[PDB]
Amino acid sequence: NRDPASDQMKHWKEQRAAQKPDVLTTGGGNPVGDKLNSLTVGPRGPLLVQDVVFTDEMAHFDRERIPERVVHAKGAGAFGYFEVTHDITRYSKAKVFEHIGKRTPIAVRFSTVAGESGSADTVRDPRGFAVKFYTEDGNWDLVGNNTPIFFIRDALLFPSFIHSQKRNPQTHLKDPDMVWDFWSLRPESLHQVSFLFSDRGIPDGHRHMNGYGSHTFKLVNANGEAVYCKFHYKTDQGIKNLSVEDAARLAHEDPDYGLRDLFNAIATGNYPSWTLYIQVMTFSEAEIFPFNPFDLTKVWPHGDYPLIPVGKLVLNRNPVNYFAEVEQLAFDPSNMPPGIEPSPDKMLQGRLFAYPDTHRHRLGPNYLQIPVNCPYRARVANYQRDGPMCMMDNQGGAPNYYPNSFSAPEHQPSALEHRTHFSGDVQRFNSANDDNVTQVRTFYLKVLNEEQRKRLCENIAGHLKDAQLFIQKKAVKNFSDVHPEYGSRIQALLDKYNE
Amino acid sequence: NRDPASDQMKHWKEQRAAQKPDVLTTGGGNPVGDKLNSLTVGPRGPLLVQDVVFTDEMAHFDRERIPERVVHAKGAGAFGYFEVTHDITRYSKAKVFEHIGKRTPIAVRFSTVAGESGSADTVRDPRGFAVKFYTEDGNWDLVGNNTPIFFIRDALLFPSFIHSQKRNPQTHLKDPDMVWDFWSLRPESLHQVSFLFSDRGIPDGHRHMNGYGSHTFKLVNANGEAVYCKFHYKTDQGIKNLSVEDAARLAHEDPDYGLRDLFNAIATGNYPSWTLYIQVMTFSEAEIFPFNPFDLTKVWPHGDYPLIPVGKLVLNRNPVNYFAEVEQLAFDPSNMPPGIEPSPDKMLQGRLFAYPDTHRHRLGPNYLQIPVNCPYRARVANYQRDGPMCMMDNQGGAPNYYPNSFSAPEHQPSALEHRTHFSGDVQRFNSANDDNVTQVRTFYLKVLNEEQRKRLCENIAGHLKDAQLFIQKKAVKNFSDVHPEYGSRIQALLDKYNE
Amino acid sequence: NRDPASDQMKHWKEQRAAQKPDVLTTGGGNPVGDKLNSLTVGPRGPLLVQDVVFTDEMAHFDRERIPERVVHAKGAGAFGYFEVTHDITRYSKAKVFEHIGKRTPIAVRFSTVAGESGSADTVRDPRGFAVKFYTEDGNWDLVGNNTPIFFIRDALLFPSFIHSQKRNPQTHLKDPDMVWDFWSLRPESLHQVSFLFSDRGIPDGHRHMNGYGSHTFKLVNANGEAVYCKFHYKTDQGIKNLSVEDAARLAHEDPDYGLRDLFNAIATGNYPSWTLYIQVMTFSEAEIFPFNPFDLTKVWPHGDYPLIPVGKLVLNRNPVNYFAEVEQLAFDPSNMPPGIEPSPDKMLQGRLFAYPDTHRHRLGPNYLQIPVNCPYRARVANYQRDGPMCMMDNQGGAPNYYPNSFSAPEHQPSALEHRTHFSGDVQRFNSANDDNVTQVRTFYLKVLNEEQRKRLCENIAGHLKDAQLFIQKKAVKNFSDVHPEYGSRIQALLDKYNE
Amino acid sequence: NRDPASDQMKHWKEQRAAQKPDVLTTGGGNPVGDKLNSLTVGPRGPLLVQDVVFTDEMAHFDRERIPERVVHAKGAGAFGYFEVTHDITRYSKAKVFEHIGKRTPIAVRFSTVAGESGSADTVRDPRGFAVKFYTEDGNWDLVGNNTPIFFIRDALLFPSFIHSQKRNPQTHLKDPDMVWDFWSLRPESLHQVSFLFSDRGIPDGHRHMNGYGSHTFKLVNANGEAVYCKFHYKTDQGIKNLSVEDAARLAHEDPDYGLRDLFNAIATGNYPSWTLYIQVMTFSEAEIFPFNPFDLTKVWPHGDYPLIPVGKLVLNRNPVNYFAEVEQLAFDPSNMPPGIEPSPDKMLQGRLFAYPDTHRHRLGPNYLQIPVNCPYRARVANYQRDGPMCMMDNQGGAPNYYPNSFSAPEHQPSALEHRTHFSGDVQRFNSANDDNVTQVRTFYLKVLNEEQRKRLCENIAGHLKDAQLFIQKKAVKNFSDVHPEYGSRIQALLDKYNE
Ligand code: HEM
Repeated sequence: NRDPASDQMKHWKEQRAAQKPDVLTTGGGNPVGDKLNSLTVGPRGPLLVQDVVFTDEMAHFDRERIPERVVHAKGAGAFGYFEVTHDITRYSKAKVFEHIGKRTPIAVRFSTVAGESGSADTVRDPRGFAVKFYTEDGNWDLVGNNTPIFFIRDALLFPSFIHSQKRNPQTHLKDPDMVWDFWSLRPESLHQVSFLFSDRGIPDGHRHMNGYGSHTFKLVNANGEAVYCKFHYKTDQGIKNLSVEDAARLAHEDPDYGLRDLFNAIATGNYPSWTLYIQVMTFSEAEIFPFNPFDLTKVWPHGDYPLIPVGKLVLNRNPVNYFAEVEQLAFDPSNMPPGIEPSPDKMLQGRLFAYPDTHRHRLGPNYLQIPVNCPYRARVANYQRDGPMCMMDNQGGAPNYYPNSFSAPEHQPSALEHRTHFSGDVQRFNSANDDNVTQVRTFYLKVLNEEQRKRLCENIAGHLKDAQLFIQKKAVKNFSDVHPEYGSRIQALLDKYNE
Repeated sequence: NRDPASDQMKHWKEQRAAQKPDVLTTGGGNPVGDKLNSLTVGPRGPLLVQDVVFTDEMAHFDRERIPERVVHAKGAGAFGYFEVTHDITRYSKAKVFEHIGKRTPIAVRFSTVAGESGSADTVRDPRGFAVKFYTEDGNWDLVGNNTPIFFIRDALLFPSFIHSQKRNPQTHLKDPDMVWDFWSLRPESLHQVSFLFSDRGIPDGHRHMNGYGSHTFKLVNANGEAVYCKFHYKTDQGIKNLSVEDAARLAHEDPDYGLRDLFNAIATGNYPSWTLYIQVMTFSEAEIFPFNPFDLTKVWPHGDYPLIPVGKLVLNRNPVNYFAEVEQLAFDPSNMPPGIEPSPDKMLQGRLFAYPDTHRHRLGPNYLQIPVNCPYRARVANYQRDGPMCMMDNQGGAPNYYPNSFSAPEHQPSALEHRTHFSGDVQRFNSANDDNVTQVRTFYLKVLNEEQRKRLCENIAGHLKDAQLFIQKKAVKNFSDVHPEYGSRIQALLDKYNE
Repeated sequence: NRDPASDQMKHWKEQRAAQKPDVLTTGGGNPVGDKLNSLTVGPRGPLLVQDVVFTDEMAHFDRERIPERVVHAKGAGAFGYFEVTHDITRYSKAKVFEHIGKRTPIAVRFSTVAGESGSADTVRDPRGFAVKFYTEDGNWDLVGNNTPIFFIRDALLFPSFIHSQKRNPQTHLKDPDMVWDFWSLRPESLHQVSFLFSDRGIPDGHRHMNGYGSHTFKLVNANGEAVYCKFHYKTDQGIKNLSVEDAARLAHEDPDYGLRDLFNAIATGNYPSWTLYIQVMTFSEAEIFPFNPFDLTKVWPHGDYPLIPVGKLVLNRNPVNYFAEVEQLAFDPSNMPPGIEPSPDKMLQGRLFAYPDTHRHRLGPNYLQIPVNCPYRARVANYQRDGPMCMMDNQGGAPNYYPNSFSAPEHQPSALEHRTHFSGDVQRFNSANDDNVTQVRTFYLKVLNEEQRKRLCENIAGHLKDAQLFIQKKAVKNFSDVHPEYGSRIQALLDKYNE
Repeated sequence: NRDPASDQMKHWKEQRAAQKPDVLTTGGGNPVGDKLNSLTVGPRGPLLVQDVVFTDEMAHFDRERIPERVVHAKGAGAFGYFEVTHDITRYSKAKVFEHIGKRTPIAVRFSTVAGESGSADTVRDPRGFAVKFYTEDGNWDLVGNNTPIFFIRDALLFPSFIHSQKRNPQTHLKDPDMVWDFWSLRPESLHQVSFLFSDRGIPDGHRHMNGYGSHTFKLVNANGEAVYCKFHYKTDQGIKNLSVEDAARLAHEDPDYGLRDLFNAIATGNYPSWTLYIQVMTFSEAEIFPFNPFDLTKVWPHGDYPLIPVGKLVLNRNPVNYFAEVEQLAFDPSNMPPGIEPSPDKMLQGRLFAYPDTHRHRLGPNYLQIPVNCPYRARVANYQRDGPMCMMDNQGGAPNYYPNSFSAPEHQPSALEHRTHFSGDVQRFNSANDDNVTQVRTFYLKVLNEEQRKRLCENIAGHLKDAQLFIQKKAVKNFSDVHPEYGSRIQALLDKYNE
């Protein structure tokens, strides 16, 4: 035989075996006599408007496509569960961490960042690793990546960053001038750029990569006491990457390498797993941290803030219909149940708005009613009504204003957010200089060895060689600030490339 | 006490025993701690983006509205059943007519025509009377009106006719010049105009008016023999009309008079019903009919084509949530099950295209997936997939191309359409002069009495009086062609009006 | 001849006189041969898909409607100019106030609140009075009402209040229980309710009422000094209202009363104008104001904060096409040029988000590209691109990321917002008990005269009578809390109504 | 210094000499003070909703994407002109052919078929070659391909065909079982499958392939006489194809090979051109053609129906903004000016409906208002109005109903469609067995040589080898019907591949 993925139809047919074909109908449920020949006057005559079989089917075909995700368009999904294995109730009261052995269903979507829906999986790019927890207190979406950090630290630079990574607005071609002019002008990108151009830049499928929340988050316990945290979910299959050589080969031999790998792993029973950890920081410590605790361009040293086990994530089910279950999947960082709150991270703050907003556009106003997006483990009861494609019963005839004297849904005091104190002027504080090299120099010296640093520079130079000399100069100058050797090596490569 | 419509909330309240009210949540199912006070920095400080309770609720409120129907925007709905009382299987093989006593659930929506969603019920205008039969062979939508005829007989004049009935493109005001310039210029409208301005122009609610399929349709039997027909559903409540004075009064007194009437009636167990009849014309008869059997401005004389009893239409269930079950209702004339087909009526032909089209716009590509529009009494299976707001399971992993060797849905030759022969050039044949008066004269002097011919001419003059003199002149000419008296009478009234 | 509005087409034909009427075409610009008859095979044959003239027209007709505004759906628009008459330069550096006599084009839309698109103009309800200033520093949208205050003072309560003012979720009928239960439970609305049921409750058209920014705003001068302010625009044609009985008759005789009045006033050269004033309050004063200066339910006493003249608002141009210039008009309170900023008013803060949001839904992502919404006196230059229905050149080939070394647009520090210092815990502060009767007492006793007080209570009782008894009790209990005579006078009339 | 495409930004920067950079504004035209830092309370405080610069920008970024084309999603565009070189006014009265030398502006888009927006250009697949002619009689869209024929001859199988060529609905992977099951079940696909797997399957860029209307169309002269025709635009650059190995190389090295090649060619002054010809068939010859002349799987032998020269197509201008000028480009086969009409081709008949339909979904109801889609060389004037994103003036205050007595646009008899007669039963005539091998045999034996037949069979086997054996067998059967050796040679390859 061949892989399970390849036998998808063969298997569907087999699953039906005995049963005979169902009757083919129009969208309105009308049986059709012949869906292979159009209705005309005479065998060589005109098509009739009276052929509603044709119109019904073609019209739907004409409307199959929806906008792809503005970012992370190319992805793959699966479903499974989360199981608590350690008690962290001292930090969070979230019913999802409620007690060891507690399992909560989950939905996951892996993806690249820049490429469109037709792009290849095995290419250098960060990797999305979004997890949706269907908890009793509604859904909790942990929208992380395969890296604990990011290129920028203020949401205002996000649209620009993404544009620099995508296509030139006139030629529609990738543009090295755009990529590096941006990166060279914004030195804060050094930390994640180093990671991206390291071996971890091209993971071997979605099962051999780590997942992180990246953002500092806030956990609150049953006492009302809070602590800041970081979510870490390490791959139990272990880290494994593709050489720049195999990745290019797979890019054309099988652009859906990641998708195929995941589906087959699950179909064969080789369920992928991750171990979820959290490193905790107290407000006292946060106020002492040598760096901005909420600066997305920085990590919390494992030595000072050890990883603590929380539970395990297992994907043991492939989607049945990809469009309905994966393409329409929607993760909102703002989706947080009692016990988990956001931090002041400027990037996370912006994401609180961005996701539901883009989901209302890409999917629709009632996108939370799409099966895979419904918090089906909780009871949605509120004063929201109508909107296009209003499914279910739209909460029936329940009073639609609050407060009301007719017993409609009520407050839940115990669900109040944790109160924190803040003081300062309301202004746009520049964070462009919040130390852009310190942690990068260490990544470059302690995280990577001599051979890894070797590839790191070859990959950077291989891409940067296409940018204008003045951009290469600014670019090199930045790497040099991190460490003189960092810049010198790349400059050496560029001198050769520039021949 | 008060009527049931007024105690809607009182009943919702008392029908929940002492049941503890539900927990107020976000669209994502997250419990809300306080949804009466926004999140700010200090008692008099600015609002935070972090307040996702606010954004989640406001963003949905911001998207509650959807485009109202392009016509028939103001209406009311109710649900019930259809019940066969006579065997007409000799004429049609449609499963809905299967056997005596067979019941099929129906959905109904009554409406005015020109007024927008905020308009008054008690106004002069035809009345939409659409019936959706959820049959085993899919949904059958009989999209009728409270009149057996219409103003025009070609779909190309429909948007123009509707534009003339609505608002002036610049002032946004009703424009008697547009109304009468169009009717005067197109005399085929005489018949229905005569009906509209007679007492039946303003029914007393929806329960006291008849329903008509209006168009000539085609019924096919098991033997494959065909015949043409007209559907008639007479009110078992009796014909009742509102006086011009009472209607004007109710316009401001109760703009939703029809809504209330229907809801309270069903709420008090006073279920309105209609008796469905059909007229039958053989193909032979159609070849010799003195008029075009498919001319929408003509009725079939009951003296040659008597009403044939079929079944009963009963409404005994009010909607629970109006937006979900009524505003979202979509009737498509093209939704016809085996045994019922369209005739060459040009207006009907046009409608085969228009309804599904506007629904894909007004509601969305997958509107047939909205609960009320779903053919839940049939098994929908085809090769259509995806589209925005895709609920269900999108037919899982079933093969999506036809034909296929994997046991997916198969068409069924039993559902093939009856075959009619046609010969002719592909041209735009004129129908503007297909006898515009013959049947109108008989309606004026043979169908109406003097007591109401007086009322007919008054109503017409009361409206026509505001169009320019040249428009009135022409309009009067048409009324004269029907009958010199008809014209003269109207002219006299106008003469007094013009002072 | 009749009134201008009535002669709209007559006048269109006249200005066209002598000109050969344009060739009618498809949306694609192809000339049409006969748009009055469909293409069929034979006179009484089937309609052809080949009839693309029919489809092009019918498909656009089927897509004519867009969702109506979620609130303020029924309205009227006009255009004109804003003229600076006085110098408020020491307060605001905004270019629109630059020099005495300076003219800035304006767009204005008047409207009711609860009624949908087809509702009547002359009904009890607040009046929208939105003004868009097309300034060199971009558009400034002063989205005002005919009242200085509002029913609530926290945005979270807005969707509920509107829900209570519209239709019952099941019956689709107006529901006094919903209306008064909400008002009963939230007494902060007493001030606006009192204003709403006074004679001002039903203005004689839009030309005889004042406008107000309602909210407290912030003005900043060239030196960086800020003050808080209130915007008031009083009518130059004087306050004039319709009696309950007069408004009621007009409701059915001319539901577009306001529309007609405005169009005719302008068409006949009787341009309506308003004088814009501001009240100023220094930061020191806001600090000692008897109430929360940012509470939308409070006004600023004229004796302590005199109206300071600013300029004139003149409407001298009617819309040419209503849908394009009025239905499509979008006002965003967040559209504020340098020199004008928001205050901490919680309601206003919520509005900063809501309008752009609903506009992207109702109109589309690029609604600011619709002519009437375009800041045509400014040069839009930024890093935003694409989106559905992208017009113009989408900023051509300009670098689309910021920062960049290719001279694309640059931010301007002078446009930086004014820095205010805020301190406090981050939480949901209860504002439900922020003095709900003080100014209402003054309103009832000092502002109104026995004559007015009389029918103010009769207006209230006439509507509150339909609510359930327990609701009437609490409502009266809130009026008595204002002034015993207020609540007692209501009770007397109620007792009577309950026969 | 590099290729023009690579220097896009450099050239733009240089094009703005010393001109000062524009001021950065919000969508509403308000200058932005600092677009690089968000508005927060203190340097490490929360984000404020008051930051309307952020929300304005992010909200638009969140809405950048629109559905990609259901098919032909990956493509490139350019602009230029059409020039008449020969006189064919004896066949067509279309203004575009009016006289020798006559120049008419054109827009062109090249594309692949199955791949999504991120897919590679150098892949085996047919190639789209749509040409939009902006004529005075409106736009004429000749939506062609790089092949004169297609896989199927009835539109009802188009959605299925495209589905079979796309991703598996469950695994989201290309599925050879789907591809070959469909093809093996529909042998009519043999002709185009043979052209597809030949050298032609992978042209070298877009400048080295021919164009074809594929369908048989109808031309009508000034005397009302009509002939059927075929459109052919041969590349003046000459046919040039990519080796299977070089295609897989560019597939990963430059997924945008075709995009780059075209832009550079035009940028460097090396304008690509095509010579336009027509094949003509009288109605008499049509009656005697050995095959259905309207059969899309058939070509008209050049020996019997010689190519007649008409003019040249030249592309001399690159788009400035790709999204606005190419991504939003909409071609409707139904856009045909007088003198050019459709034939009875069942496939073309379906396309008359599908394109404007999908465009109203992908782009919007008023997509014909997007600049690149407007028929700017004509005057659009009709009775269509409103719709979302209505630009310009919506035809102002012009009467909106037809007919009318107010001088609004009038139809033109000279534009009536040609008259053709048809007689026959209205039914679904089976065309599945309309000779599926005769011309395919001629192609395999006469058009190709041994060298080419060898590659053809290798290419087919290379893909077919991955489908199930039963599918392989049925597929080989069909090839054997074309020619015993055709099938045998492939079988030989298969046996090898099958291990
Ligand atoms: C200023 C900050 C950011 C903004 C405004 C932003 C915006 C977006 C948007 C608009 C989408 C598309 C959502 C959809 O269409 O469903 C997206 C997807 C995604 N983003 Fe971000 N993002 C930001 C930072 C990040 C960071 C730091 C991470 C990781 C912690 C992240 C991980 C992802 C992932 C994995 C997805 C794909 C989710 C899926 O598979 O459905 N984003 N982002």
